[PDB]
Amino acid sequence: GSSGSSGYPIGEASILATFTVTEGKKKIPVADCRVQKGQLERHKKFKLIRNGQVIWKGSLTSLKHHKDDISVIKTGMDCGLSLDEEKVEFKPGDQVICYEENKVPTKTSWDPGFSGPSSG
Repeated sequence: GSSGSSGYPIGEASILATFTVTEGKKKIPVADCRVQKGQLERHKKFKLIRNGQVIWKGSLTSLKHHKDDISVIKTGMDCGLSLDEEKVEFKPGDQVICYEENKVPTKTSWDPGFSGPSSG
């Protein structure tokens, strides 16, 4: 039916590499993506975009920032997420949009602002 609820993307993450992991015996697939913009919150929903099409849609099952049970992933931070639907597969050419499903904001504020001088 309807693809994507009324809302907005919290942060976009691209998959640089993809691999699998072992836990006890099973083999859980993992996807390494580097937050290019925004952050990833271990709660919201996610989806894997490959070639522009979505393959998996929903919330992750687990998230880790390399030996560190974190919840939020800032920018420039590498983290690996795994989907419950092992069926789904990733690749170094997909996208991970972490949006919120509930409603849509109104956005009532417009004002630019930048800063980044040079030193040394």
